[PDB]
Amino acid sequence: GPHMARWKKAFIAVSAANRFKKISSEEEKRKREEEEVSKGEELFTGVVPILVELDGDVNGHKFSVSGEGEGDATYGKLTLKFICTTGKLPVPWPTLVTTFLQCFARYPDHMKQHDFFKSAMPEGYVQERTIFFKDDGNYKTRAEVKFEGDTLVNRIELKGIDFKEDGNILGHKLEYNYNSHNVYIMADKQKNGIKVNFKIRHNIEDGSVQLADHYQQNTPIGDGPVLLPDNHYLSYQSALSKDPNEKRDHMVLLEFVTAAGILTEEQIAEFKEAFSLFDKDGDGTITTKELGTVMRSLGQNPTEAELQDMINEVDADGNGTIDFPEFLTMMARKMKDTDSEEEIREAFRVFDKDGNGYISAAELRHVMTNLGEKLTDEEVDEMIREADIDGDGQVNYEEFVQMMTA
Ligand SMILES: [Ca+2]
Ligand SMILES: [Ca+2]
Ligand SMILES: [Ca+2]
Ligand SMILES: [Ca+2]
Repeated sequence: GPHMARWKKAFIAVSAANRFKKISSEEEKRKREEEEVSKGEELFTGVVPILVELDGDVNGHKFSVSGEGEGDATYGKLTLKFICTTGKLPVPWPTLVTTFLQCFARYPDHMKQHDFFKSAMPEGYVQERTIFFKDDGNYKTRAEVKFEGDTLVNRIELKGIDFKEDGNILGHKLEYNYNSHNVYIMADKQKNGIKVNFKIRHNIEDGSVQLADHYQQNTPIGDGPVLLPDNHYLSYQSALSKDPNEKRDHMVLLEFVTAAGILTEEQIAEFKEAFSLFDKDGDGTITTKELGTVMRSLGQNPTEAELQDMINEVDADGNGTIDFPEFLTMMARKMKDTDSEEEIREAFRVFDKDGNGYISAAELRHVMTNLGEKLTDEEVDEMIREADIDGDGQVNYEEFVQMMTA
């Protein structure tokens, strides 16, 4: 009847007290994450030296490539030189361009919250691809991109299979050039990373085009937080050239890369019932003294500075006290340390004064009195008798859970 209203008012007040106790740590965690996802981009404000190492095996042709150069994310510019250290490449240099550093993309200011790549640094990320050459074979690559000292290093393994002996790749029919492409990026929340896809068009000497379908996943190497982007794309342009002083099989690569492409009315009255237990003098604001009274009435004993720390997190407008909108906000906040259960379990422990697993009538009477929820002895007995299913005259946790989620 009127009895779950009395349980609910007490439960919300206790929950609000538990949220006051927890709010400073929640806010620290949130600010710490924002600070941590923002540090990686600071590593890219100037020119960054780059090393690249690849070991490859295409149709049983094994080879290795070494690259060096530098990247400048302020301009979205990469300049690299690659040398085949095992002789001549068994595949055309242009088929390896995508495999040979997306942390150097220029992200415009209003998009900087969508730059996964830099946010993963310096610990770095793994980049995995399958590249399907239409009517031909496929590459599978795995790359670790990370800082080693002040140098950004890209270490790559590549495996190619099913290529045709006389196709465009093993027959070396690709022109030594490159076209512009858009690289489409979306968040992969399950893996704390991104999923990427694009199609490369390689010019063939006879005027046709060889398509190369790219599928890509990037996952952070470290355990820290990363930026998970909204859907967007990177605009890529690439130019291939040769070093006229260079005898070994090699490629000079220039890339330019820029990102683009981006309650209940009764609940309010319930909350107001809980708010009045804090606002002892009914003036509509909770002071540190009132909050301290509530905390002590619930078995805590915070210092004046702890109380101030608590009010400071919730005092959104800064007048030094807490009003109902500010109280409302705190209760609407979704916490990163709760399921449905944990709020209920924390509240049950306040009611169960001695922590023996059962709320007795004497305990309920005592906490109600301490909170100032004005109830007679008979009304407390009614609340117990209503929640009590097994008839022991006390409320265990399971009985409490049933009542609160009813
Ligand atoms: Ca007050
Ligand atoms: Ca205020
Ligand atoms: Ca007890
Ligand atoms: Ca019982």
